[PDB]
Amino acid sequence: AAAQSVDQLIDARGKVYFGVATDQNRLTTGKNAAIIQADFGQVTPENSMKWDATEPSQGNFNFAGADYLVNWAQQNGKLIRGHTLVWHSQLPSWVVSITDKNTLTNVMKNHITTIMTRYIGKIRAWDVVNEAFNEDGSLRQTVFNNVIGEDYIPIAFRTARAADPNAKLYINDYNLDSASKPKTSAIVKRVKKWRAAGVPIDGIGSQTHLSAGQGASIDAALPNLASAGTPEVAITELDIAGATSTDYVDVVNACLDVDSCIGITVWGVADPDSWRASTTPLLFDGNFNPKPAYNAIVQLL
Repeated sequence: AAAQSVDQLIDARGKVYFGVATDQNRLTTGKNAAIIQADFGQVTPENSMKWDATEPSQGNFNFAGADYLVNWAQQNGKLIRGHTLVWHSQLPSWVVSITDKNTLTNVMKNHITTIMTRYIGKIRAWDVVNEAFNEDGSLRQTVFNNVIGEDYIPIAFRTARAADPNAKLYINDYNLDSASKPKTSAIVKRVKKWRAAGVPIDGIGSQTHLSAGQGASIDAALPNLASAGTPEVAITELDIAGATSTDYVDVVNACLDVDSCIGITVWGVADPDSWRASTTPLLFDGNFNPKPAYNAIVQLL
């Protein structure tokens, strides 16, 4: 663990948290738990709350992993972001094979309601719909869009609000890093339209999986996302190829400049455990020591 907590420092600047993705497999190995306890104030389950993990067979739920994380976070005073109710990836075959609208709508609502109810009042925010947009700004043609239609989004949010009215409901996506990107403009436009129609969308999550030198672009992209009018915006799965301090400080600054940005979550603790470990994109190295970017974020805060 680093002696200085990026979480406590960002809290002092008026933000809610600086967190990280994790799960039981990480918390029970290496120095992961000690680092999270000392330096971060929020956790997102990396995989334990996904559909394949929680409902592997229709109606036969599995909460072992998710329960471990929620209990661990509560005991350790860490906020929790529930990660992902409706998504086309890590989706069991039994769901994807359904072609009937009514059958899929009930399956989707039952999945959302069951998971949100089990942890009602303990989860700060949920990524209700994940990666619903194509790169051109059109809606991604997943089983949900194809079978239920465009209304699957409003239905998912309505159901989630009813399940736990205490949770902030987010739509999460990636490649929202440049203000000029077709996807960035589309999600801002669509979220304004959905909110105008009464859809309960509290936040826009920007994954922020960056390439080296891209951090400067989020200084302009984040204010644009905040213009959709949602109560909150957040950097949800930050990592940057090469991990330069310039890119990391720019992302932190973008959040400080935007009042509605409530916090940042980095996607993992140590480099070798990253989904793209080859790029060494995280704040702690393979020996669990803080990298120059960690210290640069501390000094900036």
